[PDB]
Amino acid sequence: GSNQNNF
Ligand SMILES: [Zn+2]
Repeated sequence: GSNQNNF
């Protein structure tokens, strides 16, 4: 899967 982190 692809991952995104929006800190
Ligand atoms: Zn993955």
